[PDB]
Amino acid sequence: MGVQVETISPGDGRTFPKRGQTCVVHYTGMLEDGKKFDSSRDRNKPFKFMLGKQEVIRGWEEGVAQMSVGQRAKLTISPDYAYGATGHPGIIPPHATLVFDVELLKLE
Repeated sequence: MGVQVETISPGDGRTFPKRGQTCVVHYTGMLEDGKKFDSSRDRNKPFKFMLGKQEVIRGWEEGVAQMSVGQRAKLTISPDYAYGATGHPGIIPPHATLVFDVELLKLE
């Protein structure tokens, strides 16, 4: 599987990220058992990335592109769209399905 997008709160339903735009998000990343491994909210600073530059995992590139500005959504990402067989030693185990809570604050 790739990435599944499940809404949490609606956005404007009209403005979706296009290639080359900078997405400003707050996010929380959890393992499939619910353990949080990363969160911009615990740092109290939104996370910015440019769509299409592969600065984020493939599940983020294709999942966040489906969100409208203002939307909060749950992204469930299989390992192929994620850290794969190798994972990230000590943070993300092998073959890990990840769950992200993502809020698209604005586009820059």
